[PDB]
Amino acid sequence: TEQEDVLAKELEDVNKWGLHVFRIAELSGNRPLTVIMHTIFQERDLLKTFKIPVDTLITYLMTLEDHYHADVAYHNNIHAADVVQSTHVLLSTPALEAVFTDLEILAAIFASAIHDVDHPGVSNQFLINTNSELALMYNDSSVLENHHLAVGFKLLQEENCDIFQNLTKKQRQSLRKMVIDIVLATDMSKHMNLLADLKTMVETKKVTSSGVLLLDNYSDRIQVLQNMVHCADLSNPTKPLQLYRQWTDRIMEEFFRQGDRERERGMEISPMCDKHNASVEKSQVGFIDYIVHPLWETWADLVHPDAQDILDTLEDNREWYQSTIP
Amino acid sequence: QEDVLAKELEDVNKWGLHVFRIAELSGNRPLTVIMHTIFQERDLLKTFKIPVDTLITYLMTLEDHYHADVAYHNNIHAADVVQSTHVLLSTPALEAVFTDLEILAAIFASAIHDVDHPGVSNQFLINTNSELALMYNDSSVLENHHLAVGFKLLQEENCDIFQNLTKKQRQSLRKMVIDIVLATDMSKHMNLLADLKTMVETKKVTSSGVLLLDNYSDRIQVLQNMVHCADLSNPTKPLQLYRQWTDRIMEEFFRQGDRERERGMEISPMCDKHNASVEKSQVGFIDYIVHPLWETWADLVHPDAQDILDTLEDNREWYQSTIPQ
Ligand SMILES: O=C(O)c1ccc(-c2cc3cccnc3c(-c3cccc([N+](=O)[O-])c3)n2)cc1
Ligand SMILES: O=C(O)c1ccc(-c2cc3cccnc3c(-c3cccc([N+](=O)[O-])c3)n2)cc1
Ligand SMILES: [Mg+2]
Ligand SMILES: [Mg+2]
Ligand SMILES: [Zn+2]
Ligand SMILES: [Zn+2]
Repeated sequence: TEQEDVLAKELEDVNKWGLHVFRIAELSGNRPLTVIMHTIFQERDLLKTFKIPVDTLITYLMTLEDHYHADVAYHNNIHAADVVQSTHVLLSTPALEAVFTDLEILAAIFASAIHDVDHPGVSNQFLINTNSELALMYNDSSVLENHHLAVGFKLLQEENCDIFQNLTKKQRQSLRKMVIDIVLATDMSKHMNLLADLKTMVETKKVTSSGVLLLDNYSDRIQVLQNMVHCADLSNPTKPLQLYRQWTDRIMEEFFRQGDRERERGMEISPMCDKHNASVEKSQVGFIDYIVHPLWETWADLVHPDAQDILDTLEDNREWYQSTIP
Repeated sequence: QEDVLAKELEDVNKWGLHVFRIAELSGNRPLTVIMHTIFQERDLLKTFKIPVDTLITYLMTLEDHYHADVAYHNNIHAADVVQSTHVLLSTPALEAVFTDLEILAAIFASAIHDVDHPGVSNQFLINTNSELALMYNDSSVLENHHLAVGFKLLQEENCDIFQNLTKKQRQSLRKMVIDIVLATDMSKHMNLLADLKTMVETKKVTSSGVLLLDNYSDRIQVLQNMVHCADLSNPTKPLQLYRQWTDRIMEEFFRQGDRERERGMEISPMCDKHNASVEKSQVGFIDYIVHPLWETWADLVHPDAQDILDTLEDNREWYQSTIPQ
């Protein structure tokens, strides 16, 4: 019961950026996604609002967590838990207070939880290039993301797993559509278009008399949620360095494993997947300069000045990785 | 019977082919015989080094995956769309617009475009929480499935008709076929028509009057609208054929409508047998969907789609005449 109290102590930081998710993973017996999701649902009073039976929630979460691969270095249950918790913090930003309904909040969090379920540890391009069964099923379009959604929803049909059993038909219909729109937007090939639209929104931003963001149509509302989860998905470089470095170690291991498979297939090794010609530090600086910072700088503007500290950490981490190059 | 069949196939390059007769004369193998005839007519087996036996094996396997108990979306409809696309590709206004690979893609796409169709709509599959809708996240559910089945069948014994295409050709073919079949999703009609109109008001032609499509984006857009037009070509065919197609789609619709009623669902339009107006519906279908599309296409290849647009207007007049004052 002592380890349980230690876990509870750690979960007290659920509303903070930089929570130590790896520690929670260890303290929870490798159930970070289940405990963090359960904690967040209680924190947001979602069980009461949507009449979700506690046993049903725990059963679904354990089943969902089970469908993430424990043998994939990065795209596993810890990453899912991290994206869920990061999205949870972003949803609480002052600039968005009272903006989203409980159903939209539920959608964003659920989407985050299932967004990478059953990820094999290889990219969409690798699956397409190897004529995989998955790419055949999904016609080379958002292959993995379509699969994550299919699995996430299908698991709700398992014994005592339908956590949405008490939502109205209309609520279920709306939630399913929002979750699909959000997870499909996590396809990295859509990053540029997603960012392009986010920039357009910031340039034409409008706030209410309360000072919060004004979103009066589905298009704008779902666009903000899509970008929110995408930011959470790309939040590793914005976290305290000891967390960021572990995430980098994990994605590189995953990349190298894919590279070994590509080499063993006589295929041209994907970028940053060749362990015999890798520049980890220079690659992280590039990742931040061309993808992560442009995105976070834009999000920071949308919710200014709410994300200033997050942006400052990202810039400090960029500076640090750069310093390891000279 | 083979002499009669071979005789009917002589009009494979004509709009209004007796596809139903061909189905009956071929032992219900319209898709196989029509596809085979077209590949030869266009000399595609030689161009892409496709083994004759491999072509036959695949075609039969493919045709076997169309449901014989589905009134409209079966192998006869597939055969009809293939043949219709085959004719549209010969439009003089498009004589030197598409490459052989693009021609191959449009034809193959037409053949597999409705494979394994269950006889119910995407909306029905979505509202009933079907396995198919769950798999495809309510997006172009059937069309994604037709493609998946179409390509998967190539993996069956002696069924890879693209075995001799280069790596780049296969990759390009797959992309175009996917782009074309996904465009047959009826919910994308308005968007596809819009793009078609834009290409018309910004069209460029040559001396012979042939269309000039430089960008792949515009080319695939034409092929998408082409196969879409073929998919919606029933009302532009001789009346005897059109009426048979109408009987079939209505039978399929009514069978679905009953299911929507047996389950307390909002019966989809024109799916209520106890409350339907076949004739008024066809006129509406022509006025709001088919004519707008074919009129726009007619302008694109102006004026080579005049005989087709004429038959459509004649059929529209006949159906209207069957409606009492
Ligand atoms: O295909 C996908 O869905 C996918 C691919 C890559 C990443 C990813 C995650 C990272 C996390 C932490 C540090 N780096 C990560 C990188 C990454 C690493 C090195 C270089 C680059 N880059 O973009 O140049 C990116 N990529 C996520 C998702
Ligand atoms: O969901 C789909 O993929 C789908 C749905 C309907 C049709 C279709 C085919 C017709 C063929 C011949 C005459 N009519 C057809 C109609 C149709 C019939 C009556 C009215 C209408 N309409 O749109 O009003 C359409 N619909 C095809 C495909
Ligand atoms: Mg992902
Ligand atoms: Mg179809
Ligand atoms: Zn992810
Ligand atoms: Zn069709």
